[PDB]
Order: sequence, then C-alpha cells, then structure tokens
Amino acid sequence: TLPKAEAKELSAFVQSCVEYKTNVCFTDVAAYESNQKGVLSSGLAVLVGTHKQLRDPAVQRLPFYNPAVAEAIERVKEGGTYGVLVEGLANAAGSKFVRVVVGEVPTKASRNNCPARPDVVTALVTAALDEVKEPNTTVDVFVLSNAVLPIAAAVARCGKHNFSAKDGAAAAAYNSGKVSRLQVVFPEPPAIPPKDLEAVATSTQLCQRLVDAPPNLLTTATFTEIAQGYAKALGFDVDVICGDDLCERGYGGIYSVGKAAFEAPRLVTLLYTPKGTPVKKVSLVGKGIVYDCGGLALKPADYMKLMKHDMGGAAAVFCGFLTAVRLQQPVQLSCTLCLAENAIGPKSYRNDDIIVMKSGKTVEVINTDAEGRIVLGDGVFHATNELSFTPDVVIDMATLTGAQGIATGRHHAGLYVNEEGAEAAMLRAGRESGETCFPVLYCPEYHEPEFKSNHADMTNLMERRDNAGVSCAGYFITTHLSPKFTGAHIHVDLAYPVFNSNGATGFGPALLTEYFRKL
Amino acid sequence: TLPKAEAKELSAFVQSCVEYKTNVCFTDVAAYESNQKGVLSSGLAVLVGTHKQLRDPAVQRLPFYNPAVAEAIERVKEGGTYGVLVEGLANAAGSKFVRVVVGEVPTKASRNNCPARPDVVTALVTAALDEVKEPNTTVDVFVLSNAVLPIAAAVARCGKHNFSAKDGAAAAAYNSGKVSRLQVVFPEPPAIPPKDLEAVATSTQLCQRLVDAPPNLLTTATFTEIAQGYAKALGFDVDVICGDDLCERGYGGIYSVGKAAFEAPRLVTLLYTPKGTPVKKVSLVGKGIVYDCGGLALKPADYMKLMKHDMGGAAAVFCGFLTAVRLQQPVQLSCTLCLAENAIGPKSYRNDDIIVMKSGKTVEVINTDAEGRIVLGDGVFHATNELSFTPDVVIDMATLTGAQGIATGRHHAGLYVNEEGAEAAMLRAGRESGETCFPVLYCPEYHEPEFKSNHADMTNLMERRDNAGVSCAGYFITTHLSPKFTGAHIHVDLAYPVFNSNGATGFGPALLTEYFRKL
Amino acid sequence: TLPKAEAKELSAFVQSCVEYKTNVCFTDVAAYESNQKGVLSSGLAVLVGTHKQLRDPAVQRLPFYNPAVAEAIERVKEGGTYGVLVEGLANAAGSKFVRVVVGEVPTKASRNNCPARPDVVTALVTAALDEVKEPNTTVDVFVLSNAVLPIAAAVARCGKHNFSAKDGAAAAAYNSGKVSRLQVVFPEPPAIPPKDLEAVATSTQLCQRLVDAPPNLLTTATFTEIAQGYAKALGFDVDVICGDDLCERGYGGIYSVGKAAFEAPRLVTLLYTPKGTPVKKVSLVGKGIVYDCGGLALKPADYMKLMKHDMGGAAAVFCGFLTAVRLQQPVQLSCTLCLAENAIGPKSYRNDDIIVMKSGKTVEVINTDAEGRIVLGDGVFHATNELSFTPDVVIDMATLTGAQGIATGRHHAGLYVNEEGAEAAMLRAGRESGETCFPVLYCPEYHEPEFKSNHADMTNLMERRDNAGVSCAGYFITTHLSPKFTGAHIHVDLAYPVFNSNGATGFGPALLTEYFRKL
Ligand SMILES: [Mn+2]
Ligand SMILES: [Mn+2]
Ligand SMILES: [Mn+2]
Ligand SMILES: [Mn+2]
Ligand SMILES: [Mn+2]
Ligand SMILES: [Mn+2]
Repeated sequence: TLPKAEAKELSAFVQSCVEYKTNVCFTDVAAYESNQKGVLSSGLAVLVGTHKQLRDPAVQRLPFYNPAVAEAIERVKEGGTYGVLVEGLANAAGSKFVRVVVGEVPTKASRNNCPARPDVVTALVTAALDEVKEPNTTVDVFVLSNAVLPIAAAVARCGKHNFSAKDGAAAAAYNSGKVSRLQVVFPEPPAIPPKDLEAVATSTQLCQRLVDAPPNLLTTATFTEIAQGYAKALGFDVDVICGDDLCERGYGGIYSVGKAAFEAPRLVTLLYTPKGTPVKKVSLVGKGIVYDCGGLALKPADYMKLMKHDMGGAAAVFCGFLTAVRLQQPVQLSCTLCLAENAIGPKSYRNDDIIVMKSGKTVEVINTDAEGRIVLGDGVFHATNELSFTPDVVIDMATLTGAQGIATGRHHAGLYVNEEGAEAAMLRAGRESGETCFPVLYCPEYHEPEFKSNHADMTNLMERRDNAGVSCAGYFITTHLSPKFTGAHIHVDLAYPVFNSNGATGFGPALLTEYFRKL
Repeated sequence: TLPKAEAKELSAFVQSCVEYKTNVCFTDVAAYESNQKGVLSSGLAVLVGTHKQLRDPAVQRLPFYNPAVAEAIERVKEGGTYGVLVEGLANAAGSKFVRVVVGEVPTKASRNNCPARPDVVTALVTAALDEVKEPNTTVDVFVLSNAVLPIAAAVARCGKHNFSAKDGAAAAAYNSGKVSRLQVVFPEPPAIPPKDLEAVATSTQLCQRLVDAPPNLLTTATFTEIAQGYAKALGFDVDVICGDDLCERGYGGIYSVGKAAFEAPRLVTLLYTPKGTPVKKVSLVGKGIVYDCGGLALKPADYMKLMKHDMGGAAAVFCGFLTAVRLQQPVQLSCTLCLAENAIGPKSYRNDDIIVMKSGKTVEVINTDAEGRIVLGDGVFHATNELSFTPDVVIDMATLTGAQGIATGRHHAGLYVNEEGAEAAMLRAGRESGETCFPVLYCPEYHEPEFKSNHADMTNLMERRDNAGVSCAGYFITTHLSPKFTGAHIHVDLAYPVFNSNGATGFGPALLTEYFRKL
Repeated sequence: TLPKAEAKELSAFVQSCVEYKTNVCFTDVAAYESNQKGVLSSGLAVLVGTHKQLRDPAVQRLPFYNPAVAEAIERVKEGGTYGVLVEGLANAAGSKFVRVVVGEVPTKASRNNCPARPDVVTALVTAALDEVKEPNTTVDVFVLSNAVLPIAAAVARCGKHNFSAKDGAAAAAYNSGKVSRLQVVFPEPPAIPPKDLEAVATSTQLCQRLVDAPPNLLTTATFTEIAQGYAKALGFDVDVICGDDLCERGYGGIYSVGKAAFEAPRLVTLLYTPKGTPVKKVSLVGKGIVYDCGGLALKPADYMKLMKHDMGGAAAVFCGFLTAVRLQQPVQLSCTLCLAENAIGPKSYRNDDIIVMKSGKTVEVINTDAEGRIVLGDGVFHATNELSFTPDVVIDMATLTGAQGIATGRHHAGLYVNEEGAEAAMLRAGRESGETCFPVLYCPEYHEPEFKSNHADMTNLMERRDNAGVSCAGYFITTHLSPKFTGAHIHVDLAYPVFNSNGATGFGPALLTEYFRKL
C-alpha cells in the first residue's frame, strides 16, 4: 500500500513511457529544399562532417552557406565546434540572425570502432544544441555522412534528455520541456526509410528514459506495467510470473534476490512471432535490477550511486524487442525481463544461503552483490526450457561487472560467446550500429574451478577475482542453460556503455536491431 | 507467512535432523575376523597408525596384509597417506583389486594436545576416502590406536559431510548420497561399548549437520522444532519462550538482538534428570545465532561469509545434551539455547540503545555485532535463576570472538573459568576427547573497567579492544549470573574450532561427554 | 660497496644462471626400447594421456604395463593421478617395486586454448614427482600426446623448481638438490629434434630461475652480468647503458624510475644476426623491474609480496633471445632489457615530477607505481630509433598491470596490437606453444584522452582507471615509438601468467620461439 499521491505519480510516469514519441525526424537535402524552399526551421542550424566532407562543393549549395560559414569550416578544430552568425537568412522563427554551428568529425577509427565515429557526432550536436535560444524550436541538423543507422542513434542520444525533474517537470510526468525538435538532413535519401530510422531513435530514447529514471519511479511494478502497456498497443503476448509464485514455481534465483524489496520481483516474458517464416528464433534475456544496493553485501555510498542504471540490460533488450515489432523484423523473439530490486532488510537473501535455481542446480551465495548472474541464470533457463519454442540463439544483456570497464572500457560492451560465428556477427553489428563491442576470454575449463563449493553445486562468486572477471560471470550464467539448448549463446556485459557523465546513453537496442537485420 | 514450497522444504529438513543416523559403526579385530571371516567389506581398506604401531607384528595378521602393504608402510610419509592395489583379495563388492591406503600418525604431541593426535587421524581417513570408487559401499577402517573416544569422534568428523545440496540432494532433504558407511576396527574390544561410541559419533555428525546448514534451512524456528522432535522421541522436557513473550517476561537482551529478524528469537530450555541420584547438576547455555550479519554494525561481505556457523555453541551444547540422554549419563542437565538471527532492518536494535537484561542490569549497546555476549547474558541468568534447581556448574559455549583465534588458535577453544579445578577438568576432558581447549586470562578486576558506561550499568563492548578480548567477553557474561549461583562457571569460546576449510567439525559434544564422564 | 660475503654469493648465483643446464631430455618409445631394452631408469614411472589415449592398444606394449596399471587407468579421475606398485619390474635403481603413476588429461579445450592441455600435463607430472623416494634419480615420463613443443615446455615447468634456498642449498649457489632428471618419452620420434626441445626446456627453466630468485640475488647488476656471461659464451653483442649515463644520454624514463635504488638502472641491449641472407628483423623489449615497491606510491605489504616477479617480461624476452641464438633461428633480433629497481628513498622520482623521455616527449608522473610503462617507453624508443637497423616488428613483454588478470586471467597474457595480422600470429603461437594469449581492446582514439596533462605532453596514469586498463598502458608505450618505425607493434601483458602458487612458470620464451618459427 503506497500513498495515493505516489501511486498517481507512478501511473503518470508509466503512461509517459508507454506513449513516448521521439523528438527526431529524418529527411534529405533535396526533400528539404523542396518542402522548405530554403527557409530554415529556426534560428539555429548545425553542420557536421569530416574535414574532407566539409570541403565538398555540395556543401556550398546548402541554404545557410556563406563566407562566414566557410571561415567556420577553416577555424573549427577536429572533434570541436565553431559557431557563426548569418544575418538576414530566412527562417520560420523570424530570427534576425541565424546561428550556424559547424562540427568536425575525425576520420581516425581503429579496427574495433565504427568508421563514421558516431560517438563524436553525438558530442558535436550536444555542444551545438547548448546554443539554443528559445524552447520548442525545430533545429535543422545537416549531416554530411550517409551512415544512416549509426547517425540516427547518435543524434537520438544527444543533447538534453527526455527524462527530467527540473523546473516543475515532475508535474508533467517527468517529460522534459528543454528538448529541441531535431530535423536530421542527410545528403541523400536514406538507405533505411525515415519512418524506420524514427522507430530506432524512439527506442534509443525510451531506453535512455528507463535507465535515467530514478528507482522511486522505475520499479519492478512500473517496468512491468510499461511492458504490458506496449503489449496492449502493439499486440504482442506478455507473461508475468510475480513474487511468491516465483518461489512456488522453482525460480529460486530471481525470487531470492528480489524478495527483500518493497516491490516484488517479476519474470516478464514477451513474445513476438512475425507474419510468415522466421529467419531465426532468438531469445533475449535482460538483467532488470531496478536498483542494486548490494543486499546484505551492502555497497558503500560512492559505489551505490548510479545503481539505478543496473536495469540497463533489461531496457536494452526490451527496446530492441519493441523496434523489431514496430519494424516487423522477420525474427521470432522472446524477451525475458529479470526484474528485481536487490534490497536490504529482514527478508534479504544471505551470504551463506543456498539457492535452488530453476535449472535444478544449487548455488551457494558467497556475496549477495553478485546478484545479476543469479537472476540471469533463471532467465536463460526459462528462455531455453519453458517456452513454446527452443531458440537458436540466446542473447543476454546485463550491466553485470565492474571488471567489464577495466577489461573493455566505457564504449565497448564485453562479449562472452560460445561460438566464433555468432561473436563475429555481434561485433560486426556493433561496428555498423555504433554501439560497439569487444570480446572477452571464452575458456570455460579455466572459469569452472573458480566456482567450486563445499556443499552446493556452485558458488556465485569467483574464488580469485583476478581471473577473467567478465568471463567468469558469463560462465556462471551458461551453467543454467537448459540441456535442450544446443545453439549460440551471446553474453553482453554493458555495465559502462549504458551511461556517461550526462546520464543514460540508450546503448543496446540499435545493436540488436542491426544484429537481427543481418541474420 | 512463507511460500508453501519453502515450508515443505523446512519440514523435510527438520525431519532429516531429528531422524539423523550415523554412517559409522565400531568393532574390533577378533570380532571382525569372526563375523566377516577375512572378507573385506568393499574394494577399499584403510590402515591408520603411528610409525611404531604400523610395524607391530600383529599388523601382519590383518586380512589385507601382503608385501605391497609392507612396502606402503615403508614409503608413507609422516602425516601422509600411501595407497597400493592388492590383487585377488576377497571382498563383498567382488572387486578384482582391493585398494589399501596406509596412513601414518605422528607421535609428536605437546602437553596441550591429545597424545593420540586424532586431528591427523581425521585428515588421513578423509584423504583415503577420496579414493572411493562407488557410492553406498562400506569401508573398513583399521585403526592401530586404542584411544577409542578421540578416534570415534575423529572418524565421525572425517570425509564427506552428511549435509549436502550437490547433485539433486535438495530433493532428498539435503542428505548427502556421497557418504560412505565406515566400519572402524580397533585392535582390542573397545573400553567404551560400540553402541555408546555410535551415539557419540552421531552427536558429532548431527552437530556438524546443524552448523553446515545454511540459514535459509536452519532458522530459529527449525532449530526449535528439531529440539522439540528429539524431546518427543527421547522423553525429555522442553520449554520455549518465543518472540514478544521474551520482551513481556523481561528477557531484553535476547529479545533486542533477535527482534529485527524475519523469524522470532527463542529461549529454548531442555531438561534431563537421570533415574538415579545425580553426581552433579550442570546447566548448559549455548549461543544460537543462526546468522550474524552484525545488525546495524553491518559486517563487510568477506567477514559475513560463514556466519551461519555462529550457532555452533548451541549445536555443541544441544548434541552434548542428546548424548547424555541417549547414554543415560548420571548428570542432571539443563540445556538453554539462545536462538536469534542478528538481522538488519527497521526494528534493529541500535548502536546507542539501552537494554534492560533479564538480570535487571542495563546494557548500553556500543556495537550491535557484539550480540553473542548479550544473548548469553540472558541465557546464563535464566539457567542460574529461573529453573527448578540451581546448578553446581554452568557451562556456556559460544562462537563468540575473533580474538579467540588470535589468542588460542584454530584447534583450541578458549576457556575463561572462575575456578582452577573446573578449568583443569575441562582441559583434561579436551585432551582425552581430542576436542582440545586452552585457558585465557581470568582477571575480572582488569576486565571490569573496559565496560564503563555514562548512562547504563555497563556497555557491551570493550573500550580498548587490545586488552584480553576473549576474557572480556567472558567477563560480560558473568555480570549476568544470578546472585543465587555460587558454583563453577566455564566459558568456552569455540569461534574457530567449530569449522575448518571443509566446513563444520562438530567440535563440542564429545568434549562435554568426556567432561560429564569424569565428574 | 657490498659486504665481501654478499658479493661472493652474488658471483656464485650469476655463475649458476650462466651455466644453467636442464634436468629434462627427450626421446621416443622405439628409441627407448632400443637403448634401454625394457629396463626402467628408476623405481618411478609416469604415464600421462587422455582417456582415449590411455586405452590405445599401443599402451599395453609399454614395458611397465600390467593388470594393476590397467586398473589404475580405470580408477584415475580426469585431471587427477593414480599410483600403483609393480613387483619385479626391471629397473636401473634395482628397486624391488616400481611405482607407476597414471595421469588423465582432459580433451575439453576451448577455441582460445591449447588442444593438448599442457596446463594439466604440468600439474599431473608435478603430482607424480611428489612420490619420488630418492634424490638424483632419472624418472621416465611416458606421454601419449605427440604435441611436442607444448609438452616440452609443460614438463620443463613442472615439479620442484631449480631455484631453491632450502636445506643448505644457499651454499650450492641456490641450485636445488631436490630436482629429478626427467626422461620424456613420446610415442613417435618428435617432429622437433630432441636437442632443440632441450634448448626450449632450458630457456623455460632459466626464465623460471630468474623470476623465482629473490631480489637480494637477482639485481639490476647480476641480471646484467648474466646477460654478459651468455654473450661471451654464445658470441652475441651486448651494449650496456648504466646509471648516470642514462641521464646524460636523455633516457629520463628508465633513469628516473631506477635512480633511488642501491643498484643503478641499466638499459641492456643484445644483438643477434643470423648467418647469410637478410631476414625478418624483430626488436624485443622487456620490463626488467627487479623489484617493484611502488616507489613513493608505496604498495601495501600484501601487494608488495611477489613483486620480485616484476622482471618476468625481461626474463621472457632474454630467454627467447637465447633460444633463438642456440637454435640459430633465421630472425635478426635485438633484445633490450629495461632494468631497474623501483625503490623508495630520498632520490625517489615523485608523484608530480616531470620526465623528459628519450623520445623527447614529457611525462607528468601521477603515480610512481605505474613505472613499467615509463621504462618500456625508453626501451621501445631505443629499439626503434637507436639501433643499426630498424625493426619490422617490436615486441614488448611486461608484467604490467593488475587489470590484465581481471581482463584475460591467470593463464592468458593480454595482447595489445596495432595490426590484425601480427595479433593473429601471436595468438596462433600461444595456442601451439601452450603459452596462451588473448587480445585486449585496441582503440587509441579512446585511450589517448585518459593521459591528458596540464603541463606535460602526457601523464603516466589513466584519469579513469575503469576505461580499458590493459589497453591504456599499451597505448602509453606506443606514444614513445620512433616516427622512423612503421611496422607491427605487439604488446604482451603477462602480469599473471608468469607465476602460479608454486612460483614462476617460465612463461614467454616458448611463445616467442613458436612465433619466430612461423614468421
Ligand atoms: Mn548489479
Ligand atoms: Mn551487484
Ligand atoms: Mn556472533
Ligand atoms: Mn557479531
Ligand atoms: Mn611494476
Ligand atoms: Mn608498479
């Protein structure tokens, strides 16, 4: 029983997520010339490209181009921006001066990176949008690259976040009033239709919204309601196993992790079957730890900050699923959300407790703060044993370990994969999408001894933390795969790539979309 | 209200403890020759003794002896084992080869140790049993020592533990399927009858079971039910003061420690009066902290692991009591179990709270993780004030302090004792039983000032941690002894001796049995 | 000025390393039958192979085979050993019984591992050699695998270490008296000649010796003298830049790191040019931190233990170089040893000091315990700018980061490589040699910003430690490569693979040999 005022706030927040619509739309130079007739949308325009692209003669045909803009192109630093005023340029806001911000994108890109460097595109547009005068304007963003998918996601990510509690926004269901409408103008008609690019951008931003949201708003219950709302609207199936039913049905892992919390844990499975014959059957599984306090293995306060992001894997997987449904991608999908709060209290699972997992394997809990692998263990067994089909590929996505950052860094999700082919394909999808990945060691024979237990089948924590920490957490999860499953298993550790110093990045959904696209 | 599946599991676990039967039986060479006619029980035999004992001519008359075994005796290292195959040796398993494992026991033994070195006996047999081929076999263990009590307990302790959650054992009420039946074969008919040695072994192993068990299985409630089950079966009295009744009846110490937990605290008192006139009246009191998270003074995770062992003193005292009832030892006994979980939550007793103990004395709580001395304070007052008799001797056993390990180590329980005579006797009982002890400083005049309080009669924590930390915890407990009590008080700190790297040792019950035997 | 007794001890230790000869020799079953005529070398024989290999009919033709050995094969556990006595088997020691120890090697091997699992081979032979009765015996080790290179190195690694200070060995220049001579018997004549396998084994063991040795013995001076000794004996060139001359010649990195120490730092370069036509040119550079106390950024004692291993990269590179010279491999080599002790005192380089590197680039020292990347920076610039040739490939090997263990674990060295091709080749060499490697993220555009400095060209420490810690250290080193260099750069982080719980592994030399072999 919550207070009435808190429950109304939660319902309104749910609705804000279910009805979320993007601020971004897409077009091309010829279509823009034709529809707008050389009238800018507002008093701000943005021009982004490489050193070489910015000097293409076609740039001179752009409606805002003049000798000041030419000088901006000369003075702008690589990775930086440079702004100039253009007097008496026609625009729909009737502004006397138009501000034109040029941004230079590097060409330097390692073999493990996206050649189009959408990371810099995001930062350039963000910086340029900080020069916005008025609210509710439309900003024309002219991009010289034709790498449409990575640019779409990059721009969706950029600028002020749709989630906000600033300046009375709490009374408007935490919908920001500071976001500018963005018109992305490609050089050529995009290889991917504009409406499809919109769906991608929408999923990136929704993912961002879910991750940014504080846990007083995004709970196990509200996340579930959001999933149910999208199921009603788009017509996909939803199965929910809630609270004590998890225990009764043998889901000891997710039950034990989540049982101390105010809001009960939930295993939420979503099903989508395309019209006609599917190219693959794929089961998605996401770590939905709505808040990771550590449990009895309580985190210090420094480390507990930003643990609202611990559901970033569930958000990624959920929004990737939504994109697939909206674009009618020809993949049969399950999406299992492992929703729990890792809370501290009298019902807390303990450091010493022995858990009977859904898989039938027993787990000695060494450290309650290694909760993610436990909920995922139940998730992947569910996906591989309990559904109406057996998947060809299982993809689990999780903000799983600190080791991930040390290993592969802030921009590359770690991949632990049982097959070379599935790994290469996910890497390729990362490089095409801009949501980059990198492999971690796959060597089960060396991971297995780290989990030896006196009394149970396994522990939940490596004996020696300095023995491939990203990999070992992946290994743990694989021990709970059903024997019925003989296909590819892709573990994605996205602990760090889901956020930066401005908040959530919406990393994961576009990665999935691109992966599905190439199956 | 627990889930139905969890409650069924708890009942089954209770029953497994109440009906626990040992895997060990005892006999002697002549009786073995006569009953088995030179046919080994299985494809494994074990031979354990000192360098000199192994070279006794009587060893050559053992049914598995041959020149390869003789060579094993030559090659085996002190404290080590050495295995050989014997071809065409008659055995009940019909194995073509019998494996004979020889183990050499040192003679070196300090004045504070058991001369028969049962510590090494345990490790030798454990190592030998790791060479077991099949399940459910009987292994003949030939021991060359006649120190029957320490060997009985040593062998009961050894090998795989009766508690297990491995390989589906959770569905069999956590009864291990990996334990071998062990036939211990002494050189001479044992000075203590085989059926009596069985009862001792049973108590060692039950104690081990209770200590090994994770706190999701062994709770304040299930521990109580187990005690009640044994009371029905053996016909001894049981008194239970439960939850809020502890507060109403003035038991502020145990109530305050346990009140935050999911399962309520309990003061459980068991009574046994022998048929004859008793040699002594003895009150046992045991720290039954089912799990020590530290309370609001929360333990870090490294330190919180194995805190399921924090009820080792209650297990020891409980199983020593059982043995006394089963063997009808002529001692009048009370056994008070101080059962609580030291949990963290909104009802947690605080660092600053002032407790009114049953004794009438007030305790200022400096640190909630010094919970044991508090529950014991109520326990010993109960024993010395509230029973139908006044004891001559109070023995409290507790996994009480980290200082214990630093002071007396992993194999020797620390003794804090108000009389030289009772101390010497408990030391002698430790040396005879193998469950060795060592004294800590008894000096109340120096302990007393460490507990000075501004507002209460005393604190629960020493001001200066480096001033006889085993002793000061003992001192605290003695301040709550009833003034009606004028007898011997033996405080046994067994923090480390109750476990090793394989889990529980079942340390304590045999110590008590031997102590009672010599009264 | 050292005491006379210490100087004599150091000279003798130097000589022990310079004259080091292996305990291992290699042959095959037919050559063994022919030379030894079915007579075992001693009272111990070892049989090692997979479950399938151990049941090959050819096993029955081995001279020690009998029904007891057959039973051993049945009873042995995967990854374990099992020993039996064989009566009246002919052997050179005239022993009445021969002990035969069987060891089972797993077939399970991930795509990132050596299929022959030499890691288990090492452990099996180690465990078998623990059953050795007498000193100075020869032990026949029958291996059922034909993977000769990885087995050679595996057996060289195994058992008791040639470095010892036990039982008066200090008086014998720390040459162990506990090492058994080992005769490795392959099924077929080895694809690599026995004398070549010996040279490999010798380098593995010498490497192990240098790493095991305490820093009171292996100093910057003695390591130098050892290199000089090998140069005189084998006829290769040696260049030494010592102490203050490092400062005068602009080697500010290695000079600053090492200048606080009792023994001066040294840049030691070795040159080998093969007879004839010109071939691949490779420059090796090794981190030779004889002891890493942390400098002014002092390590706690727990972390400072085993920092004698911090010269493992210099040892690896040195011994790989020796193997190339002994086998006359057709590669032109330089080998630069970056020798320093990272010591604490009044001359200590500081957290704030600004270093002028040999490369001309300035380094702001944030943390003196990140010393390795600094000495290596001077090393690689030396190799790529100061030699009589320019290398095609630079390989640096270093026990560089804690992040390495977290990322790629205890058995896999981390690879940071500027070219896909060179990376793949080093990986292949790891899988063939058994000295396995795994890549870490190569993404200089993301590493570069971590080293931004206010006043110098760069810092020596990442601003954010959780942003690809293995990779960033590698990146730092690459900033000091000469602009004259346009080839492949392979950075090998072997922090953890150079040791296990028994001490040094001798990891690195064989990896190099195999890499050179395939060029
Ligand atoms: Mn988490
Ligand atoms: Mn956690
Ligand atoms: Mn305690
Ligand atoms: Mn405590
Ligand atoms: Mn170092
Ligand atoms: Mn260092």
